[PDB]
Amino acid sequence: TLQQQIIKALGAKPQINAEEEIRRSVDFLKSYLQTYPFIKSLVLGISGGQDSTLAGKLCQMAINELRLETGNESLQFIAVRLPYGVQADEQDCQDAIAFIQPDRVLTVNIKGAVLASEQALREAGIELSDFVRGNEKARERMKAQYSIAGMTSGVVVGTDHAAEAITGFFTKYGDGGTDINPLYRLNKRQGKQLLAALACPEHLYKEVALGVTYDNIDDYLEGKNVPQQVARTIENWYLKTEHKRRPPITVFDDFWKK
Ligand SMILES: Nc1ncnc2c1ncn2[C@@H]1O[C@H](COP(=O)(O)O)[C@@H](O)[C@H]1O
Ligand SMILES: Nc1ncnc2c1ncn2[C@@H]1O[C@H](COP(=O)(O)O)[C@@H](O)[C@H]1O
Ligand SMILES: [Mg+2]
Repeated sequence: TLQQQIIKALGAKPQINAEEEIRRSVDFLKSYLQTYPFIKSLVLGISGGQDSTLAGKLCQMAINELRLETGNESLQFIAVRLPYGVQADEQDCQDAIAFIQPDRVLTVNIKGAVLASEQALREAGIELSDFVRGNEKARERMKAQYSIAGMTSGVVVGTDHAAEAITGFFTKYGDGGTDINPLYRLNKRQGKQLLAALACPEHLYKEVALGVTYDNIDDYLEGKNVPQQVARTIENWYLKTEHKRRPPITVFDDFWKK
């Protein structure tokens, strides 16, 4: 079925072992850094939400272990706060940082650049809708992270996972523009499972457009029987957003023809 095909493509499982998955992601990061020794830092945007808090903890753990094993003191995990003006979630971000205990935290306010980009477009004749402005913000955050990685010999870590990939609920070349994604394969509730296992403060991890809830998505990803109308909605989103999960389309591609 289409559901079996999607589960296979995203690598999702009905049940996972929290500690085992924590080690799979950490060993993955450690292995990559040992294979490309010119990489000295992992860069990740921290929003105070579930996904970036989980990815951040895993990144710091990977760096911590690598430092102790190789003795290389130049390795570092860089957490990047990217508020748009004054974020109404700062306290949560502060708690997220206290939980992660990152080596370094850089704060870059993207409001100035976003307003500048909008002024240039406005003068040319293009006014943005709130939705498009949202994607613009996501792309500015990508830019900041890549500039930081470029100056610190690092790579950009993404928070993409099965529950987001299945619906393509990310900005193309925005938060979807990353180098390595250690959470890919996990669904939403499973991400909470890993955070619980890491003793993450409960308040740190506990809509329309996707006429389905995250529980509907997680159940689908776990291979459960869901209402047919729900399955159709999820599958519609999946089919509609294949372009976001593949490189730019060329004359050789045919997936869009079926
Ligand atoms: N306020 C923010 N500060 C830093 N990074 C952010 C922020 N908002 C978005 N991100 C990053 O983008 C990812 C997508 O989350 P979101 O678009 O906020 O639901 C997060 O996992 C973060 O890595
Ligand atoms: N071996 C690698 N694996 C994954 N990402 C990397 C690697 N080498 C470089 N990058 C990323 O790609 C960027 C270089 O691409 P560019 O900006 O087009 O020069 C660096 O700033 C890193 O974020
Ligand atoms: Mg997210």
